[PDB]
Amino acid sequence: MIQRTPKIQVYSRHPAENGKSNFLNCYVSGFHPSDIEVDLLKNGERIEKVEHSDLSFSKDWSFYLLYYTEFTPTEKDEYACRVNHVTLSQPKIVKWDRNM
Repeated sequence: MIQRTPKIQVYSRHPAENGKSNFLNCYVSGFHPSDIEVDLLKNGERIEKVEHSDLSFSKDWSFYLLYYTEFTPTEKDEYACRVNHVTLSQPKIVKWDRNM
């Protein structure tokens, strides 16, 4: 058996073909086993509509998830990624740095 804690990155991107749109991304990387729970949060509340959830693996024991959706941030709103995994005794919450 092998288990690996995910690395978690939270960041925003504008698609270059449509630069006015903005996407909030979580990249949850290098984890094993593949069982996982991942949410985007807005002011502590789970975002129910997340448009994209893309899972892949490299080696048979390394999984990668890109979880992202369109959003319109304002400076009053706080966003975060919340991940649960067997390697994490408590849910891990990674705040979005608004300059990233």
